[PDB]
Amino acid sequence: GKVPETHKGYVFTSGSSRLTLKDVPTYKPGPGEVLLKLEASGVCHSDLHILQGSFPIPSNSVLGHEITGTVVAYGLGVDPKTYPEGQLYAAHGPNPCGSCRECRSGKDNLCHAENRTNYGLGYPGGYQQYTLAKVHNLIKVPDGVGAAIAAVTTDAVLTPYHAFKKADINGLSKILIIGLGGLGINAVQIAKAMGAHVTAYDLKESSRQLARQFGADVVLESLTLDDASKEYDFVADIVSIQSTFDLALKQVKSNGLVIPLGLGSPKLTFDQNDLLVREIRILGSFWGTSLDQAEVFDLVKSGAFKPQVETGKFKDLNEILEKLEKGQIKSRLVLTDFDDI
Amino acid sequence: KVPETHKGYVFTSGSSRLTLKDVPTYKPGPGEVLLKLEASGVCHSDLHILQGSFPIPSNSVLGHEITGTVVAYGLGVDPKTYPEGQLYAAHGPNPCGSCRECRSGKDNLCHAENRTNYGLGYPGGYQQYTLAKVHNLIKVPDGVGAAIAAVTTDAVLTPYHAFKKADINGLSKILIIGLGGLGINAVQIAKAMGAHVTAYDLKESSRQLARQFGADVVLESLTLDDASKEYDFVADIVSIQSTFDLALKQVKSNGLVIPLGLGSPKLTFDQNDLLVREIRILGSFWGTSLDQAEVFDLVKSGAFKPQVETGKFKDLNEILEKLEKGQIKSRLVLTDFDDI
Amino acid sequence: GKVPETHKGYVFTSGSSRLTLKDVPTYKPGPGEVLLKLEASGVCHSDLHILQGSFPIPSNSVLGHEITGTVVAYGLGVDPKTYPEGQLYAAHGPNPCGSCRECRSGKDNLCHAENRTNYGLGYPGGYQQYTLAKVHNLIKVPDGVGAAIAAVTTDAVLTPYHAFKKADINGLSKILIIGLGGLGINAVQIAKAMGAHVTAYDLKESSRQLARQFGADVVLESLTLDDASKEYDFVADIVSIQSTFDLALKQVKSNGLVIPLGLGSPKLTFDQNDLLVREIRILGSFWGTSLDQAEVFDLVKSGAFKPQVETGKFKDLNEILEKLEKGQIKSRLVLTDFDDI
Amino acid sequence: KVPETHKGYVFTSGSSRLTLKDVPTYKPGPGEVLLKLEASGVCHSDLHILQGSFPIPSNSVLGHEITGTVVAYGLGVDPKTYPEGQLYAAHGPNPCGSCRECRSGKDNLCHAENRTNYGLGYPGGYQQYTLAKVHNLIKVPDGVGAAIAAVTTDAVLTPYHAFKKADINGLSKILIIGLGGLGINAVQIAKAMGAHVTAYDLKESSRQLARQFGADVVLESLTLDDASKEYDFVADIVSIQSTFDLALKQVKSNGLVIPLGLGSPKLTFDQNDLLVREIRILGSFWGTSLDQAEVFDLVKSGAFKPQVETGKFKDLNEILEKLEKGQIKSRLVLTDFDDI
Ligand SMILES: NC(=O)c1ccc[n+]([C@@H]2O[C@H](COP(=O)([O-])OP(=O)(O)OC[C@H]3O[C@@H](n4cnc5c(N)ncnc54)[C@H](O)[C@@H]3O)[C@@H](O)[C@H]2O)c1
Ligand SMILES: NC(=O)c1ccc[n+]([C@@H]2O[C@H](COP(=O)([O-])OP(=O)(O)OC[C@H]3O[C@@H](n4cnc5c(N)ncnc54)[C@H](O)[C@@H]3O)[C@@H](O)[C@H]2O)c1
Ligand SMILES: NC(=O)c1ccc[n+]([C@@H]2O[C@H](COP(=O)([O-])OP(=O)(O)OC[C@H]3O[C@@H](n4cnc5c(N)ncnc54)[C@H](O)[C@@H]3O)[C@@H](O)[C@H]2O)c1
Ligand SMILES: NC(=O)c1ccc[n+]([C@@H]2O[C@H](COP(=O)([O-])OP(=O)(O)OC[C@H]3O[C@@H](n4cnc5c(N)ncnc54)[C@H](O)[C@@H]3O)[C@@H](O)[C@H]2O)c1
Ligand SMILES: [Zn+2]
Ligand SMILES: [Zn+2]
Ligand SMILES: [Zn+2]
Ligand SMILES: [Zn+2]
Ligand SMILES: [Zn+2]
Ligand SMILES: [Zn+2]
Ligand SMILES: [Zn+2]
Ligand SMILES: [Zn+2]
Repeated sequence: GKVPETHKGYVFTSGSSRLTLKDVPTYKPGPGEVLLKLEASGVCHSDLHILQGSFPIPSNSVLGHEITGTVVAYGLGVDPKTYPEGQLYAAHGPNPCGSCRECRSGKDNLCHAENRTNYGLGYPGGYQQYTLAKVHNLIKVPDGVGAAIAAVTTDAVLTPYHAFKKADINGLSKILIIGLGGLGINAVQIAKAMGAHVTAYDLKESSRQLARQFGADVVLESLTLDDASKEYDFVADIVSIQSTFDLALKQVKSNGLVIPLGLGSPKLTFDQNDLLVREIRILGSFWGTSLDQAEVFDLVKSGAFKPQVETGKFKDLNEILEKLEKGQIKSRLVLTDFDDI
Repeated sequence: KVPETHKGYVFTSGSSRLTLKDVPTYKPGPGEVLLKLEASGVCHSDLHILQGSFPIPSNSVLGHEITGTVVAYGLGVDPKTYPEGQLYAAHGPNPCGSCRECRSGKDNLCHAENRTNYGLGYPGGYQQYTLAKVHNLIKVPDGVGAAIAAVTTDAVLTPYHAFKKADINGLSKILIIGLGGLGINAVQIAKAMGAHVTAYDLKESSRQLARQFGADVVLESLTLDDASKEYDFVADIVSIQSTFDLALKQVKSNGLVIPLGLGSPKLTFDQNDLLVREIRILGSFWGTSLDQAEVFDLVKSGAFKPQVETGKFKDLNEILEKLEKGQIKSRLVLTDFDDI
Repeated sequence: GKVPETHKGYVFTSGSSRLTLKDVPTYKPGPGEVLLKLEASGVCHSDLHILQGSFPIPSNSVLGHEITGTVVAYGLGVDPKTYPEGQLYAAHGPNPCGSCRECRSGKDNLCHAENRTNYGLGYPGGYQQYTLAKVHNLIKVPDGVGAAIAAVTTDAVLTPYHAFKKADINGLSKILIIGLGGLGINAVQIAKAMGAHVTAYDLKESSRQLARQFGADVVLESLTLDDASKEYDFVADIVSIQSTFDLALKQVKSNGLVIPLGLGSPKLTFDQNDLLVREIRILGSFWGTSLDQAEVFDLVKSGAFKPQVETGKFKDLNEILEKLEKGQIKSRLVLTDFDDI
Repeated sequence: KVPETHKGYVFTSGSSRLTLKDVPTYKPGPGEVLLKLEASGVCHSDLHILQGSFPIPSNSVLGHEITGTVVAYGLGVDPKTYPEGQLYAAHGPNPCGSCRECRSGKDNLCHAENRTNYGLGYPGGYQQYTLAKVHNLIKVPDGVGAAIAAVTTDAVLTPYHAFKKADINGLSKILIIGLGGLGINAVQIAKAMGAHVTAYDLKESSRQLARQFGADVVLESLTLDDASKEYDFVADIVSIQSTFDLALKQVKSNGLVIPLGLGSPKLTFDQNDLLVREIRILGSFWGTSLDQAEVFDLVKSGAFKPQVETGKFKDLNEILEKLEKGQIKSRLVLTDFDDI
């Protein structure tokens, strides 16, 4: 059908707690690009850190970085035959240039080439009715994967997956996972699938119930900095606020590994005496690469990864974001029904 | 003959000053030997012990850069194998030799309940005699003097361990912050592994020393306003917040930072930035006994030329003050354990 | 009780297919050593390669390198209190010096210091009533581990375990195991425990039945060099004769890993064109380290590793070796009842 | 103007000789560009193709060290971005850019059914014009001439890929067997990464060339009777049995051997010895596009000085014979694609 000249888009402005729905000129696809009519857009906590200030990005942007849609317009170099009408596609969040040094080494999650940015961090995001995508950054969603699970596997599944491959854990590893939410429950599933013994914490009774439901060999209901160390091979702190980071660096093994996978706090402090004497390793992990994306989609098709999404109204995004901050969402949430504006 | 008490320096918990007393000459247990101290290197970690940022139990002797001569044998030790008059160096961490960490090869990380590191509990080097588990001694190659050998076990060994953790070669570009006793050896080690070396210290003679030893670039200034030069590796051998902040701005994306120093007991980083750029922060502590062997090779061969000066045993307290005030050229080491 | 002045020992002589039982002066323990009265000695195929020539060692030696016994005499430096009467100990096969560069780096499986050799490869082995052991190379057998399983975990379990840690496989890896025998069935168990998808081959119906019984997700009954490649992450060839090596290098993944874990053939040929273009990796693996030994004994106590041994008569060693060459032994076999000479 | 046929060298399956014919000037497809060849390096792998030990489909053009100038644009390619008159180098493996292996970064290992490596099927360099997927072109830095640039994509790139697989630094001690076109660059690369380098070739001028370029030790003789000198790493860039046997005797315990050459299509090792000593044998093929970028940097900066001579296009068959008889000093590269 006909692509419109203007669509509705949630615009962020540096200084406002809420997103403003506005009228955006629908983008015309550049060379090597297409226009996606959004089918499902995942809501992510990082967007609350943006709206709150703790992760600053350019103003006057459309947020949203968990993107799934169909191609409805084609730029130069894209042959319409290559990308058929009706086919569901998922976008590679980081939106890599695909030809720079970070990209060509793998590590295209870390692209910082100057003619693009990460989705929902400047480049027009998922909280709108249409957005651009470079063809190189689109993956065909395998039949049987719903649009909503497909959206959230680009970040809620992808990110802990990339981090856990960093962790090089296996059936003899014993790992700890702090914070069990959108990423967290996927984190449990993928650690369990890699084979590791898993223990999981999260304040929400619902989220611990999901983790016990998902194979977490131990779902703890408490965790104080006087519960002596169980010397895990690997701690994934997926909230990463000073409270949980302190807990993690006490609970990890000598010469162990801690990944602060969350953006709970823009600064973070560690005991240096201990870090040094026990040769602790803290590793940054950011999103995941496009190879990682191909792999996780394979595993979601295989039923190994079974993401836990819920649908919601596009028009309700702001309200939905409110309930995310108060933590009244079971696992992740995804906007659908974009034509209800 | 072996006296029954000897003179030692005891850190008591609560004094910024070690006090010199008579301390009992311990009996060499099984597999142990009693050494008369020949050179005891002076490490800044000892100012951290005294000033209280690093806690060791009290009633303790604090030196941990140890070289000496066998002078009494415990049950199990063949004097043919470990002759009197032979200069040995001690392995500072003092591993047990048998636990999971020791058999891993990570024996710098031994926490076997049988022993503790030298000078963090176990009778360290700031005395006339100490004990050594002879699995933890290494024969000082002829040509290597006691002073340089004593510095080799820490001021060389520790940066050498760290820089092999860092996996750098002739193609790497790195930055070293801090050019004292560890730092100048760190310049030497990184150059021997091939890395292009950038170096910064506040002391001008430390900077010139880094120039002397082949540092490709000596920054005379380094502030947070300077643009990042994107090093593969940054070894911050100061490890206060100032230097850590610089290290995390100046390290390349997905790069490595090792805070090798103990300048501050707590450190904080930019979590947005460590996450987004997937930065690696790794602790690195002392060195392994395999590392010890390797570095004594590299010192014998002249690849490493540890920079030392000698002072009197009796002057330890004065020179430790000189070190806190940054007035030691590189590393100082005590000689003449008889003058008292 | 009283240690005797002479005991019975199976001596190998370069040139004879059979071991000769002889009268050996019982060894007097050196400094840091003890004398072990053997409780259980595992029989290993490598001993058939020694007897057959394909793995040459000094003549006039006692073979046997899977050793379990009790301490009955103490050398200088060993305090009798430290090593109590009646306690079962297992020996570290490679018999490392424990202070050289190979030893101090881990890798003490690769000790080649000049004042010792591997058990059953020069240094007096397990096919006798008593043998020496350095205290550093003895591990207390945890209560509940029988002497026979304890013997075979020093090599039948240890060796594939060390190799598979080399392989860095996890719940997402898919690996292939050729040859399912003494090592082979332990190999299956430990791959399954590390999490990997496992497919296993062996000519013996009994041994494939054991592998299907032990968790092998696929137990193949055939394998020809025209079964097209299933592109395994990792192939463990535990027979390593040219037949199986060719199979392995075709079946492995691009940039995959092949370990020839067997001594089936002293020479071995590979297609160089393929090895190069697909960046294949062939890795030698030998026995395992003493850290590895501590770990496998932990896991055997934990019931994770459940070795499959059978007892036999010391006096029947030679006959037993005959049935090993014709492959009429289910899994591994261990000599017991040493006082039946 | 772009001709509709050009002159090319076709390997036909069954001849030890490539034959020169007219071959159609292919039309640049989507994302592709048609280049006029400016320099085509001559690789010994081509003698292996001709002599039959390495099989490529027939009716093929065999050059794979490719540099040239854009001269026609296919659908999708902006001439502003890829100007005529600009010297590009091609990435020999010619990856698809999008498959699992390409996104891994292991794009030297691409086996996407869309394409194949240059000169093993895809219209290689032994002709006047070829096609390039412009994701697979790299702009030749000014100062770098076509000849050296064409050699940089293979004779430099391949040992550079291999030696980074080998993880060596200023502390490593290695041996290189084979000092032709790959080998002399391999000496340069290992020296740039810091390794102590030992080198052996049969040709004396190859040995002297290795001396020229800083090889620490040039063996004038190497036989199996020689004692093992226990190298961390051995790169056998001959890879016949003779040289492989030497490599596996001379490599240290738990050490690395890479048989980089294609001297023999099958190789055998001592299984007792590979097992007992836990030897690592690793294949290494071409280089990645990240590797390509890095090496063009290192050549521009003068860290790598690839050793080339130029000959006429028309003489390819004569010089390939000269190469089989070991009579090329290092690497030769074809110029003057107009003289015919
Ligand atoms: N690339 C990355 O590193 C990356 C990618 C995506 C998201 N993130 C960050 O991961 C974090 C979580 O992501 P999400 O979208 O799943 O958030 P979410 O709101 O879906 O899940 C949050 C969970 O955090 C739990 N929690 C909060 N504080 C806790 C505590 N102190 N102890 C135990 N549990 C606690 C809550 O109970 C909730 O179940 C956010 O910071 C998000 O921005 C990082
Ligand atoms: N296992 C380990 O990781 C390990 C082992 C031993 C020592 N250390 C630590 O290494 C650090 C240095 O030890 P040392 O004995 O070499 O000290 P030192 O006294 O010999 O010299 C330290 C150098 O730091 C320089 N410096 C101090 N602050 C600086 C700054 N803000 N910017 C630039 N340079 C600065 C000083 O000028 C001096 O040149 C100490 O914290 C010590 O405890 C760590
Ligand atoms: N450190 C080491 O690398 C190390 C250590 C111990 C043993 N080994 C070697 O491992 C090999 C096996 O050890 P084991 O003691 O378990 O032997 P074993 O006799 O107990 O088991 C042998 C198994 O090999 C199977 N087999 C033989 N040829 C086969 C083939 N072509 N295809 C499929 N299966 C085949 C047999 O059916 C039998 O089940 C021997 O070479 C042994 O010496 C190596
Ligand atoms: N991807 C790869 O791994 C890859 C890529 C390109 C080329 N290659 C292979 O590299 C090998 C060499 O290529 P080149 O172009 O450098 O060859 P070249 O003709 O330039 O020189 C090869 C050198 O080998 C020396 N040599 C031959 N036999 C020797 C021996 N027995 N002992 C010592 N030296 C000997 C010759 O004297 C000559 O100096 C060939 O097999 C080539 O196919 C591999
Ligand atoms: Zn997100
Ligand atoms: Zn990029
Ligand atoms: Zn110190
Ligand atoms: Zn220990
Ligand atoms: Zn065996
Ligand atoms: Zn040893
Ligand atoms: Zn080539
Ligand atoms: Zn590809």
